[PDB]
Amino acid sequence: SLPIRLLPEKLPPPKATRGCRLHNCFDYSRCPLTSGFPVYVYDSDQFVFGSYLDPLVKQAFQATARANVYVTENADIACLYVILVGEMQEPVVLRPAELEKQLYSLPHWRTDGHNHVIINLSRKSDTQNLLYNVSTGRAMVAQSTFYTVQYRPGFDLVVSPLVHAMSEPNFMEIPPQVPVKRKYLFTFQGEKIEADYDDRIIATLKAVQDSKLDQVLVEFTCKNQPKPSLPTEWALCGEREDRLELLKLSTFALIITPGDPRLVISSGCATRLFEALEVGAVPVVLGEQVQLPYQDMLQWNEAALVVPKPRVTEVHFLLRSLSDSDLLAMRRQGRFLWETYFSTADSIFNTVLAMIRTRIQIPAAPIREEAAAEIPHRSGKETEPPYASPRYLRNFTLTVTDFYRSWNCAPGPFHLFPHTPFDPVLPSEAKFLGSGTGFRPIGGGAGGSGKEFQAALGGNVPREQFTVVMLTYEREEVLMNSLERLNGLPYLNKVVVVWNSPKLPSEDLLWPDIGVPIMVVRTEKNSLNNRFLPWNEIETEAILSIDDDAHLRHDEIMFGFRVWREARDRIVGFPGRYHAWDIPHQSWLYNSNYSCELSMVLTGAAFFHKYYAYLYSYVMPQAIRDMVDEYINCEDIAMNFLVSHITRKPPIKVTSRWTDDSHFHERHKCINFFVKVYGYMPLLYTQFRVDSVLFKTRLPHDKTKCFKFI
Amino acid sequence: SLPIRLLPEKLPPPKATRGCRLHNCFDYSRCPLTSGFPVYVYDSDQFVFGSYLDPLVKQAFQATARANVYVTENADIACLYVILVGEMQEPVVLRPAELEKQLYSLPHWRTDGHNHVIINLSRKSDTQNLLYNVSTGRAMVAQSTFYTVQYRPGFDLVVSPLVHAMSEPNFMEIPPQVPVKRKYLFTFQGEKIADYDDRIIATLKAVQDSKLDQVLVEFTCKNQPKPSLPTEWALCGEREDRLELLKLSTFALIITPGDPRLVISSGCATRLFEALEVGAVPVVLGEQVQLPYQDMLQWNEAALVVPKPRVTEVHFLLRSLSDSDLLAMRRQGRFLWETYFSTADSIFNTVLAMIRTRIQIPAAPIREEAAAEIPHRSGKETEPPYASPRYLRNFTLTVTDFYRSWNCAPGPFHLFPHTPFDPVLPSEAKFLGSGTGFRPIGGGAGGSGKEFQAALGGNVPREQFTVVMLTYEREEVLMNSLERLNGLPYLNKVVVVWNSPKLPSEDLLWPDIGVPIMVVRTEKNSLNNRFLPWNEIETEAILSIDDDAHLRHDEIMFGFRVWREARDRIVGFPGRYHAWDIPHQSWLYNSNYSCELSMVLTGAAFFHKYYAYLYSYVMPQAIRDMVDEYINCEDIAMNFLVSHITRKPPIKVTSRWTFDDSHFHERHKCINFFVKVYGYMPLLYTQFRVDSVLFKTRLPHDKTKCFKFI
Ligand SMILES: *[C@@H]1O[C@H](CO)[C@@H](O[C@@H]2O[C@H](CO)[C@@H](O[C@@H]3O[C@H](CO[C@H]4O[C@H](CO)[C@@H](O)[C@H](O)[C@@H]4O)[C@@H](O)[C@H](O[C@H]4O[C@H](CO)[C@@H](O)[C@H](O)[C@@H]4O)[C@@H]3O)[C@H](O)[C@H]2NC(C)=O)[C@H](O)[C@H]1NC(C)=O
Ligand SMILES: *[C@@H]1O[C@H](CO)[C@@H](O[C@@H]2O[C@H](CO)[C@@H](O[C@@H]3O[C@H](CO[C@H]4O[C@H](CO)[C@@H](O)[C@H](O)[C@@H]4O)[C@@H](O)[C@H](O[C@H]4O[C@H](CO)[C@@H](O)[C@H](O)[C@@H]4O)[C@@H]3O)[C@H](O)[C@H]2NC(C)=O)[C@H](O)[C@H]1NC(C)=O
Ligand SMILES: *[C@@H]1O[C@H](CO)[C@@H](O[C@@H]2O[C@H](CO)[C@@H](O)[C@H](O)[C@H]2NC(C)=O)[C@H](O)[C@H]1NC(C)=O
Ligand SMILES: *[C@@H]1O[C@H](CO)[C@@H](O[C@@H]2O[C@H](CO)[C@@H](O)[C@H](O)[C@H]2NC(C)=O)[C@H](O)[C@H]1NC(C)=O
Ligand SMILES: O=c1ccn([C@@H]2O[C@H](COP(=O)(O)OP(=O)(O)O)[C@@H](O)[C@H]2O)c(=O)[nH]1
Ligand SMILES: O=c1ccn([C@@H]2O[C@H](COP(=O)(O)OP(=O)(O)O)[C@@H](O)[C@H]2O)c(=O)[nH]1
Ligand SMILES: [Mn+2]
Ligand SMILES: [Mn+2]
Repeated sequence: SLPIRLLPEKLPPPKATRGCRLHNCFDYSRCPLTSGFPVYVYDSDQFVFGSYLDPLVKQAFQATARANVYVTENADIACLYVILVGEMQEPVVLRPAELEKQLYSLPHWRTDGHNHVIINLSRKSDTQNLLYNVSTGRAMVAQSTFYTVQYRPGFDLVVSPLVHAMSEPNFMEIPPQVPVKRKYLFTFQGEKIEADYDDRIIATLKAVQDSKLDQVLVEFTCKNQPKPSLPTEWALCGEREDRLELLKLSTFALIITPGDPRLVISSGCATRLFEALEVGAVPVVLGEQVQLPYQDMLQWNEAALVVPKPRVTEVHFLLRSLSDSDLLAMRRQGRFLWETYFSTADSIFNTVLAMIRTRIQIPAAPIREEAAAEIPHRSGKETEPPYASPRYLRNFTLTVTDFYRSWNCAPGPFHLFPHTPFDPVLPSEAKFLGSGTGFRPIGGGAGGSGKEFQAALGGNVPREQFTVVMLTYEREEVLMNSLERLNGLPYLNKVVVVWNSPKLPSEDLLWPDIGVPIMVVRTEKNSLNNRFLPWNEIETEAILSIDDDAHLRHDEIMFGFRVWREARDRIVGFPGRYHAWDIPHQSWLYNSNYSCELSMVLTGAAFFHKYYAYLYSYVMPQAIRDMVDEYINCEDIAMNFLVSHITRKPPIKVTSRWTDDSHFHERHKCINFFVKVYGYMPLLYTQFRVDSVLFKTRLPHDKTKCFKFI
Repeated sequence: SLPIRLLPEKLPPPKATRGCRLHNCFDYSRCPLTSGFPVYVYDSDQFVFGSYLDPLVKQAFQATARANVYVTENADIACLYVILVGEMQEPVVLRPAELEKQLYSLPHWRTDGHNHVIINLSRKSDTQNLLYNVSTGRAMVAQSTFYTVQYRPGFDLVVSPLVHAMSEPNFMEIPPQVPVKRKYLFTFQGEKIADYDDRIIATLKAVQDSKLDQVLVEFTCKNQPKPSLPTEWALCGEREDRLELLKLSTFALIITPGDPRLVISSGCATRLFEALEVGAVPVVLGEQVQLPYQDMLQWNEAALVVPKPRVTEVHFLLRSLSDSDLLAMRRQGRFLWETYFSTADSIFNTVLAMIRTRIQIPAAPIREEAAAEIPHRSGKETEPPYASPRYLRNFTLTVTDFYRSWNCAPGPFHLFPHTPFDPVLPSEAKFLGSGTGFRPIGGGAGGSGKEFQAALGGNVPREQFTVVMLTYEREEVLMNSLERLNGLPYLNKVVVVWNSPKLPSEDLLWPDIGVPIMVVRTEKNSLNNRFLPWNEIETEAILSIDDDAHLRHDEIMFGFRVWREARDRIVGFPGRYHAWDIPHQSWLYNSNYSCELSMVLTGAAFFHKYYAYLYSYVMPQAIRDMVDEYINCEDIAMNFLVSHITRKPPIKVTSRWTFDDSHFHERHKCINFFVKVYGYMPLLYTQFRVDSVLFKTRLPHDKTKCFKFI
């Protein structure tokens, strides 16, 4: 039933509007937990704001809003109303009290603005503060500049400046994250045009430069004129492009907050933060009174040092005491934050929406999937029928309860997945004490040797099946034979066959009958990235990805499946490979030699969770899929990069199995290009493989091996 | 150099005291980052407060403070000054403005109380607000009742009520965590003597009356309610009555006060305390509330916090949580309750650790076990022993890693020399400027068994291990197992824990194995002594080995290499498992040959020294008591500890299994007693073991196996 309705205003004083929070100014009755999060976006061209808006801000905002999955044209169902009011073109023509009157005139303002968010995105000006003397009713405000008297914490949003309006950033112009230490340990550029700690900061930082214990470069005036700025701020110097050239050479970048403690955040402070994260300079913010973009959801200490101004006398020691792996961890998290929430208009709009939505406990929209066109066909000639894995069992838990990881760990909070490899496991007594649906413990829980083992999946999670995904192209005869080797496979739910050839399968084809369905899917084009699309016909969590020419025995498939049920976030597989350091060229090589150390497992024969299919196809960078289609190669390398980036673990190699020239050199090019897209090498090494527990173990007579051969 | 000094008051208005924050009212010059965190505690028996204090509060606080590592009697070096002012015996004699004057009279108040924390711990009263009319200068306040006017976020502290004053809580009266669902879905008991309260009552009654679930909601008390603040839902009965119903509740409702200015109250904090205490997952109606320690704890992992207007959806929401998610919230509530709420020591440690953390100073180093070496005389790769570097992450573990520090076990109170959770460098960093200590196989080209034996490789810099070997009255076998160690690569030293009460014989010739052999004396004979953090252990890696174990050198080297890639786990040879006793609904120790394992016995395993500190000094005493009673089960206890911390099974290396009846049955009793201590069974199952990557693989002639036999 519907949430209780907020009672509206029947004008309100500034004490009242400063007192607004969700618990007294937001109408939850428009927003049932199960009605989605429909968002109404006002067309700013119908209101006075449109013609005063900065043109690039307006254009990038309208294009993002048009493409957004939550936006609805039906104001009657909307939970949230968005009005874009800035930033405005300078000099600001419109007077404050006029800006107020047009806000109170918006079509769905009702009496007070409840459930509206006012968006005001900075791009060229660091001195605008359009809403300062404006009464906003019960609306929330999203902008980059706030004084204390205007910031309502937990209700307003501090957001990032819009830099890449009507453009795309170039991930190739970002310096690599390694080497850790750059030319300068830290730098700062600014100018101030006049408790005052500012004078001890300057004296301490100058003394560090003059000591010549580290290479630093600190400058408290600009070569030319400084950009205008708010009072007591350290104004920016030069153009975006000048400042970046220096920050690209800095291990750390100083950000000295404004001298007036009432300036909670400013356009200028957030710009410096934006620019430092953009190129991997770890921010060092002096002044704990600041509110950084998105601070209610992001743990900023993981990407930035935030330090009271009185500890300036200890900054030099502190920056010298951080290890290389801690410092590189901070750089790697600043890249995640900057890409996900700062870098484009889409990033920013998705962050505003997702912040408001999470604060009111509504799950994200469900990530799309690949609607498949089945190619119907005709077939030729344990004890139960296929069962799908349950879906969407954690809507509230992944949104609210897992708040920290949702927002501070990749891939971020914007999508709802049908399932994930990070679901917590039950303690091992719960299956015997009331939570046993689907559990199949070996030997009823007493365990045993090979007899009992083969009679039950066991493990720490309920039983399930897996889906085979088999890519094929112009190989109609070998396909039918390998499809037949799957007859009798335990726990097989269905086979999905991805038909890449442009010529459909001949009408007169007698596919085998293997006891489970065989769906043949049509592909709008011929790509190796098509094996990782999240086909709606895949109804399990587990995928066994296999080439139409791969020869796995049934016992291998079953041992791999049980390993993966205990390593659900990993690529678990058979073909082990590794990346080799090209010593003279200081670069990477693909290496498939026999080896005692591995770092990739090829997806021509491996288990992985369908979660990574959604990521590979819709969240990972386009430049990587672009390159897979160019070389018709390397999709297995890209998927080991993705999974090892998300998990920071190597893959897992199962059993002792191990199985032209311009193709092989395409794989050195791929490894080195993928490293430029990510900023670093995510692959890691393992010095073991997994076998069954009693592999090659001598046993008494009343005991049996788990498998005959593996 | 010292931090910049805060400029003192030369009386201040209420607008000034309400704006105090660390950035304008704390004097960082008393608190350099590297001078520790010395705390001065005023003796409240010298000031007016002492005779009015509740005597049990006063006695429990003074006891904790006398035993606290940070506390000093030298007020000249102190960074923080602590004064206990409450709670006071009822009816409260002392008038407000008097309490103000004794505060300004404190010996080291100086002019304004800077760097003072005022502590006011509740126990018996739910109506006290001692400091409401009291000017506090620049001092922080730590207490359980705050109105909005008085609460300074980020500066004041919301703490737990002091329930077990001068007592210890009994962990065996805590109902077990499983089964997940208990008799009632939720319960509530209280009486009350925008206004959403009427719809809440109506809604919750309708849920009771629907008989879709078993619930018990009562909006008056059997007898007279405890006194409370206005608009509060007052507590009913005595602590022992409320807990008997909560013990049977899956969820406990907490309905926050009707006046939104009452940010938190003793009565709300008591309901939170009692719910967590017995495993009822709190459901808090009202987001305006500030829960204890909320600046540091992510409460959404332990409680559902829900706007009052969404009461109409609470029933739907409680039914939609999966079993594994509800259990994870119960297990997190227990961690929070025990670490920060349960005793006077918990509370006082938490107040100190909050303020210390907020000013970026690391925790006191955990103690180690000063070894008394027993000098002895000895009989008759190319480098000399190197110890592991220590304390490389003081700032990062305190500030950067804030979330895990506070919200994951073991909590934030100790600084360890090193941990198994240090982040790993991306694999190109060893070649591009961070290569100190790294020994990659084939210099980064890799290879086969030849190169693999020449270099540890891996993802971490090289290091060594220490053998710890327990012995008791087996003088002849000891010398012989010590001699098996001669020649072992990467061995730093051998620490021999001499558990026999009779010293070694003076005429003893110990072997000379090429490294030192330290023989340490034990004050008593305990199996716990193999897990004490002897200050002679100079490495991170420990190879725990009984005096009668035969490990070959290759086994040790492959085990060491697995651990270097699995640093948080027990990595070892002897696999065992816990088996469910189907008729008695309880656990059994089982050592049969098995295809599924859950334990690795520490009689032959690698683990990180970090877990010796935890086993000895943090893990509950009752577990070490039982190990001493039966002289048994130290290996089951350490498997419980490590699987509790990591929620992962151990790792079993190679095919080795090979190595009276009242001993075997003591092990059933340990497993089932430990489950009572923890509240749940932490062990988990694995259906694989590890072997080298080319174990039993058919290799060309230009390639060599990693090891000859494993
Ligand atoms: C099994 O393991 C072996 C041993 O590690 C691998 O052998 C290496 O293969 C790589 C790539 O094929 C070789 O590296 C390349 O060398 C080129 C010049 O090599 C000559 O010189 C060596 C000895 O000095 C001869 O043995 C060889 O026959 C050649 O005559 C460079 O031009 C290459 O650089 C290219 O790519 C990089 C990107 O990283 C660019 O910077 C360059 O401009 C260029 O475009 C590269 O360095 C290496 O020499 C081989 N080692 C040995 C000892 O022979 C096998 O490839 C591996 N097998 C499999 C299947 O993976
Ligand atoms: C290798 O694997 C086997 C098979 O799982 C293990 O055998 C089991 O051993 C356990 C414990 O030793 C046995 O469990 C106990 O059973 C007692 C009654 O058993 C009788 O009945 C069976 C058949 O019904 C006979 O075969 C047996 O010889 C006996 O005559 C119970 O009384 C025990 O309960 C005790 O502990 C619990 C705590 O959980 C308390 O609550 C009780 O009060 C009581 O004090 C217990 O349930 C089990 O019967 C054995 N199974 C079989 C088939 O023999 C081996 O132990 C294992 N070996 C190794 C080395 O691990
Ligand atoms: C969890 O979220 C999913 C996705 O938003 C919900 O699934 C939708 O449920 C409605 C109502 O049954 C259906 O009409 C849609 O077809 C479903 N969408 C999809 C993509 O499956 C699900 O109901 C939510 N679960 C809970 C417990 O709230
Ligand atoms: C990290 O913390 C440790 C533990 O407090 C510091 O170690 C102490 O340092 C002082 C001065 O160097 C010595 O006199 C003590 O003996 C040390 N204690 C121990 C237990 O070794 C260490 O200096 C800190 N490191 C940094 C970089 O701040
Ligand atoms: O243009 C192409 C070429 C290949 N494939 C598929 O890609 C996989 C890998 O190709 P192949 O087995 O020929 O490589 P190999 O593993 O033999 O080196 C197989 O499933 C092919 O059917 C494809 O979909 N399109
Ligand atoms: O009172 C005792 C009994 C045993 N042990 C040690 O405990 C370990 C394991 O004991 P034992 O080998 O006797 O058990 P087993 O492994 O042979 O069953 C050995 O290192 C013993 O020296 C000990 O320190 N004190
Ligand atoms: Mn193939
Ligand atoms: Mn032994």
